[PDB]
Amino acid sequence: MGPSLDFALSLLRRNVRQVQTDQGHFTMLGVRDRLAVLPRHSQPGKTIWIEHKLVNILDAVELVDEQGVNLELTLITLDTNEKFRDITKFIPENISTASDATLVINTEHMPSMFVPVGDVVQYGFLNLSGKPTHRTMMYNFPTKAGQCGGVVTSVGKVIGIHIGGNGRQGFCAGLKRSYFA
Ligand SMILES: *[C@@H](CC(=O)OCC)[C@H](C[C@@H]1CCNC1=O)NC(=O)[C@@H](CC(=O)[C@@H](NC(=O)c1cc(C)on1)C(C)C)Cc1ccc(F)cc1
Repeated sequence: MGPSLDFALSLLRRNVRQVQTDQGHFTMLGVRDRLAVLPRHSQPGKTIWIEHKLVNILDAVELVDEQGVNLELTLITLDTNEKFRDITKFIPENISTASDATLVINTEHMPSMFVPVGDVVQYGFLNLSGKPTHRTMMYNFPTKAGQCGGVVTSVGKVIGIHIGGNGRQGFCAGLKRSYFA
């Protein structure tokens, strides 16, 4: 098996988890220690269902930029037994585009699912169901409901978290390493 498949399957084993909130099914990315990230609209509460058990949430942070604009990412500290494998080194230091990225999804409904979104380009502002959002990127792929939280990856780099689409295109919140320092 080659390196790209190996890397994505290793994410799925160690960092990319099937979850459920009151809003439904999402992919969760565990980044390090007991810190994970989810799309803001998943609206995690005091507890979250992770794979096979209810986990308590000790803290949630909704990220906004200096202008007070939604970034569509919530950082959760979990009451988990184990630390996540630390993947902050794979998250670029600034929001980065990519070529021929793969969207990796892991939900009870869409388990271990690989979506060939293709090139990922700068997009910036995005009106997400009436919510103004910054620091997004775009792929010309018809992504669908249930894919939010999906991890946008390319060549060993973890660069986005899927957050929406319009039936022709998909958008992610961009990831940068400072979010998890
Ligand atoms: C993932 C969450 C989900 O499944 O919720 C159940 C509806 C989902 C992925 C997209 C659905 C269709 N295609 C997808 O890939 N995300 C959402 O539903 C968010 C909202 C959207 O994606 C909306 N799209 C846009 O607003 C938009 C704008 C442009 C230029 O292109 N698309 C559509 C449903 C209209 C959920 C969300 C996020 C943030 C919010 F504040 C509210 C809702």
